[PDB]
Amino acid sequence: GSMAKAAAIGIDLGTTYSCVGVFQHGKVEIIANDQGNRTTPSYVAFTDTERLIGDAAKNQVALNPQNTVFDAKRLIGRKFGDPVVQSDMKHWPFQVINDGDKPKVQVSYKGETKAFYPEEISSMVLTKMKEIAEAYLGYPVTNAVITVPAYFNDSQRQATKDAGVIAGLNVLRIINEPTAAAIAYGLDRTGKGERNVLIFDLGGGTFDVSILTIDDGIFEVKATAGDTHLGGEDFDNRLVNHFVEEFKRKHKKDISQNKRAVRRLRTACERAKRTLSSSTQASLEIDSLFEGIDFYTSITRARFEELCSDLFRSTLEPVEKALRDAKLDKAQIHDLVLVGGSTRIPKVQKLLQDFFNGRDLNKSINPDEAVAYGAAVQAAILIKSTRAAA
Ligand SMILES: Nc1ncnc2c1nc(Br)n2[C@@H]1O[C@H](CO)[C@@H](O)[C@H]1O
Ligand SMILES: [Mg+2]
Repeated sequence: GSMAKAAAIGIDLGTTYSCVGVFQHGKVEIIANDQGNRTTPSYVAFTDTERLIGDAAKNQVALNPQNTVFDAKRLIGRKFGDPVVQSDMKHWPFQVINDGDKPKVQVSYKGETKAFYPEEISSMVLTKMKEIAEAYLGYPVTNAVITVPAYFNDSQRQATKDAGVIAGLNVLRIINEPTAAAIAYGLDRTGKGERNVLIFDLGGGTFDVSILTIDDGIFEVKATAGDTHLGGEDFDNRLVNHFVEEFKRKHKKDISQNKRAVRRLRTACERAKRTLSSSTQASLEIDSLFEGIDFYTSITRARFEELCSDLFRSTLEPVEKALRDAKLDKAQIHDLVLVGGSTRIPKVQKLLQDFFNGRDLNKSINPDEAVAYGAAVQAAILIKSTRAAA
C-alpha cells in the first residue's frame, strides 16, 4: 500500500564545524563521517585536480591557504560593504571579491580562476553532511532541518535555504540553534506553564547567550547577547604565546618567524587544551620544532586556567546583559544548556555554575552535538503524516 519513508536528517551547519543526526528507534544517532569523526570541518579546498570537503580540506590548509575556504557562514546573506565583512576579510588568506555589492570567494580550481557565492560553498558542506548520512542509512536522503543563529535575519535565512536546495536537499525548516539545543533536552515537552531557558554557546571564534521562554511547546526568543571576539581560538593563542616565551627562556631562540614551527606549536596547544578538560596536566612533545631542537614540556590545568582567566570571566558579561534585556533575575532561569566544544572546560563550567548559585548545567548531550541532536528530533516530527482515528 504505502512504501516505508526514508528518515529525515538534522544538520547543524556550523561556522567552523558541522554535525548531522537522525532520529530512529526512539533515539538520536549522531553520524560519524568516514574518518570516524562525529563533527566535520566546514572547509572546502580547491586544487588543479580535486574539490575536497571536510577533514580532507582542513588537513591540507597549511600549504594551500589561498584556495581553502572556511567561515562562509560569516559571509552568508550579507552585503560586501557590511562593516562585519570588511573587518573579517583582513584575517582570511583566501580572496573575497565584490559582485554587485555581494561577496564571492575567488579561488584557483581545475586550471581556472573561479568565484563562488557563500551559499554555493555552504551547499558543498551540506552535500558532504548528506553523503555522511546516506553512508550510514544505506539509502538516499531527501529531507532535512538546518539550523541557524537566532540573530540571523530574513536574507541570511533565505540564503541558508538556497544552500540546501543547491545541495539537493528538501529543507523542511530553518530553526534557531538555541531552540534546537532546547529541543535536544526535551525542554518543550515538560507540559503546561512557562519555562525560562538560558543557552550558553561558546564556539571556536564567537560566544552567544540566548534566553528563551517555552510555554506549551511554543518558543519565544527573549534576549540574545554575546562576544564576537571570544572563542576557543583565543585560548589556543594564549598557550601559543606562553610556549613561544618558554622556548626563548630555555633555548635562547625566538621561533615566532617560522610558520611551520608556530603551526606545529598551535596544533599541539589545541590538543593539550583538550587533554586539560579531563586531566590536571598535559604533556607537549614536538620533535625538531626549531633548529633541530626537540620541545618536550608540560602545562598544568592551573597554569592554563591562569593564562585564560580574563577570557573565561568575560563570558559572564553577556549573561548579565541577556538577563537585563529579558528583564529576568538569575533565580528565574529554570534550565541552563551548554553548547560548543569550549564548554567542556572545567573552569568555564565552574564560573557559570557559581554565577547561578550552584545550579546543575545540562551537558549530558555532547555540547558540540546538541544542536544537530535537536534538529534531528524536529526533522522526524515534521515528516509525520498520521491520519486521526474515528
Ligand atoms: N574537550 C574540549 N576541551 C576544550 N576545548 C575543546 C574541547 N573539544 C573541543 Br571541539 N574544543 C574546542 O572547541 C572549539 C570548537 O570549534 C575549538 O576551539 C576546539 O579546540
Ligand atoms: Mg554552534
